[PDB]
Amino acid sequence: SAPGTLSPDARNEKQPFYGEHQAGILTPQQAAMMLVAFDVLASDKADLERLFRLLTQRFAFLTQGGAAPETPNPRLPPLDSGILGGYIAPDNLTITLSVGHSLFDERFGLAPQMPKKLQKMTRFPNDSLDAALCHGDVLLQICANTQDTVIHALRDIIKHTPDLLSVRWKREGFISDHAARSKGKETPINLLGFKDGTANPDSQNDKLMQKVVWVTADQQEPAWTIGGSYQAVRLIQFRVEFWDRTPLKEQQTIFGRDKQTGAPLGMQHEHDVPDYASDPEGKVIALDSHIRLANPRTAESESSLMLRRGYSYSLGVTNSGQLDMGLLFVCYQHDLEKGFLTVQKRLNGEALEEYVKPIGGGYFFALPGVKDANDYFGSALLRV
Amino acid sequence: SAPGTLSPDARNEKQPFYGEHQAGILTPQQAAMMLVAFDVLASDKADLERLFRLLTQRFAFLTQGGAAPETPNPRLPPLDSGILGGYIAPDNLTITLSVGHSLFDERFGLAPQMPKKLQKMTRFPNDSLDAALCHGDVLLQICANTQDTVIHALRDIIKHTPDLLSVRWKREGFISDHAARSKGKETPINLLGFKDGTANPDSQNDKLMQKVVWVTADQQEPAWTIGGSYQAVRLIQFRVEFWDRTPLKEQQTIFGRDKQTGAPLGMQHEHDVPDYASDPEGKVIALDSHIRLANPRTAESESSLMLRRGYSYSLGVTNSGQLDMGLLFVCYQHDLEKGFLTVQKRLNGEALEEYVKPIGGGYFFALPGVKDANDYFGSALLRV
Ligand SMILES: C=CC1=C(C)c2cc3[nH]c(cc4nc(cc5[nH]c(cc1n2)c(C)c5C=C)C(C)=C4CCC(=O)O)c(CCC(=O)O)c3C
Ligand SMILES: C=CC1=C(C)c2cc3[nH]c(cc4nc(cc5[nH]c(cc1n2)c(C)c5C=C)C(C)=C4CCC(=O)O)c(CCC(=O)O)c3C
Repeated sequence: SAPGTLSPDARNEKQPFYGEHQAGILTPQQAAMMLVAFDVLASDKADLERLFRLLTQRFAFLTQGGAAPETPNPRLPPLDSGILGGYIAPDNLTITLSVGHSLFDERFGLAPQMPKKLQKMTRFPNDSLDAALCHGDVLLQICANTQDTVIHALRDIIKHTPDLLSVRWKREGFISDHAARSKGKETPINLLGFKDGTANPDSQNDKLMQKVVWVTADQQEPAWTIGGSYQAVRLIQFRVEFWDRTPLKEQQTIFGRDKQTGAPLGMQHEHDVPDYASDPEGKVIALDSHIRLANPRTAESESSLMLRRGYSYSLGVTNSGQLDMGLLFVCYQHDLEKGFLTVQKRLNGEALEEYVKPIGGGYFFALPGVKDANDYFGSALLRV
Repeated sequence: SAPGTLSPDARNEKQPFYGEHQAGILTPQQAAMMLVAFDVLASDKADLERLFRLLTQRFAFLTQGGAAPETPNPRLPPLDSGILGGYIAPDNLTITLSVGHSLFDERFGLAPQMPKKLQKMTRFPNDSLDAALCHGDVLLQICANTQDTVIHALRDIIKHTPDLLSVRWKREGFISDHAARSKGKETPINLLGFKDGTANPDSQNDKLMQKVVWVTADQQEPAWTIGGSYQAVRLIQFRVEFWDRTPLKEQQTIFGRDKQTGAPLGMQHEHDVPDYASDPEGKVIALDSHIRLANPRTAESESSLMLRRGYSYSLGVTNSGQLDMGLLFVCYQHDLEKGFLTVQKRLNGEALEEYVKPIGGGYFFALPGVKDANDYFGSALLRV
């Protein structure tokens, strides 16, 4: 049921930017999203500092809204792109900034300060990673009720960083409109026609999130990272035509769930947790299945939970002529190897692989929240 | 302005599939669009008819809505993709079938029935056309309140035609959210921050549309074309970053209109018609400006009429590193030569070319309407 969904009709609804934590992690999913990675063009630590301050300014403004910055002298470029009209509605916009492995190289001398488990994403067996769609110094996750707002945000940012950022890759996604407008009641349905994110940790549970998502002082981590979160992002293609030609029974054996209800097979309700003990040969829920491999339920690596916050995407055609569509997968963890790396390892060889093809994304660390208007992104990181 | 807009929240809204004309032409603009071109895999006229009859039935079902076709034998593929859940809501869906020049080749014996002005699109001076994004035997223009309904319909059509259609190219589009909710009280804003649609002819105006948009009996066309319409589709990239860093005065000089109000420069209202004769030097509205070149409004310029129904698009990043965003331009006209072909010939060398780049699209003839449940696409074209 977590993190929930937020209604696309709330043009004046605001999400808090300032906080202990960044919005857009625990925040219920907005209808539209953009994942955009950048290469940082900062000369030195001081320039990186200038960028993060500037990002703070822009994010505070856009996420809360206000009248479009007008342009008193027409010899100058417009201060706003104008694609939203004369007023910049906040439209439930959240902007979540996160940093890549590559940012702690020799450029800004932040190597000693790198998060412990942060690393460059390397391939898993079913992957066909496209280098054009991988990594980046920073990633921005931009969510709002509407695609218009999201894009307006991207362009405000670009207009403000021409010598600080260069767009690396970018993908836009959505969640199924029904589940978006039902407001947390209903799970988003993916483009394979199955419900996505049923088994998520209660995101309203501020105490479980401290265990699952947030970095806490107890972990073998650099002090600045506290209140942040390891972010794993995977760009996943679906073989859609082929899928729709595949028996429903087979579709259900692959996921291990009923397609209409989202309940594990042989159980009644969507959120029913199975006992795999009773099904040693996986006659009901295959040992193959997506749900089953995703957790042996051994208790010791139930400690391996993660919050998932994915989005459908639909683009054009693939290089081979098939429909280019699937999943923008995003999950947040207190620990990257304990989270995503453990689970995907666990999932290698799953029957779903015949139908999905990971092609991009990477690992990033989502910074601590900006506490208020005198704080900024990486204020903790750049000090120390 | 015309043709108006429809709000994206209305899942139980219906557009009439059947009638004298196809919907998705005069219909006010829904918030989401897909243009998808197919190659035809039918080998003879018999199979073409089989396809045309089959698209009639699929389109009638999708556009009116209904419970998803249940799959009683799950050893078969699901009869529905399930990405909409149990109910296929109408969601203002319209699906408009058009046929390309190539359909009228030696395959189907249709060469003598070809629309007088139908031709393969060939480049204009500023084009950078991509083979992969051009032409097609048939084009579908699939519009609805939501992206979900549009994709669902595509996948339904694909599932049912594996021996008859192969996807050629596909782009998804959208119109600006604020204007989505105004229901026509606002013209859509394009991704350059300017209003797109202002001077469109009155789409509710019955008699005007008979002159401007529909093929009628007085024009020298094959009978089967009556009530159909010529359709030009241009896939157009915007150089968005360069634009956003261009002076407002020059942005406004290039269009010939005030960005904030949309009014022709030197006038106060959006729909004001400028009289160019009072400004022969073009000191108020530039001579190479989009409004002036397109629309001199002279003697021979009352026949160049077309109806524009364009959508914004945003994908990822071009090979060269720029945001891939632009316009899915579609227009309708009673005669392609007198409409689009004349108008673009006038636009050649306009100042806006620096900022836009046609890369795909095509010319197609949108069929006459399916009269009722006993009629089918192409009945009159396939008859004698
Ligand atoms: C390959 C394409 C993928 C699809 C179509 C997908 C979607 C799903 N993921 C699900 C559950 C899940 N998938 C999971 C691991 C992952 N799955 C991933 C990739 C995909 N994830 C990635 C990447 C994962 C992380 C490593 C986990 C951990 C669950 C939670 C279910 C459980 O048993 O706790 C479910 C079923 C509903 C639910 O939440 O139980 C769907 C439909
Ligand atoms: C090149 C990229 C294009 C952009 C940025 C564009 C956008 C616009 N097109 C406009 C009008 C128009 N554009 C028009 C022909 C075309 N326009 C085309 C492509 C574009 N059209 C193509 C291709 C055309 C076919 C020849 C016409 C005919 C009008 C209506 C004349 C007018 O008053 O602007 C207007 C002015 C307000 C309005 O909607 O009347 C904008 C902002």
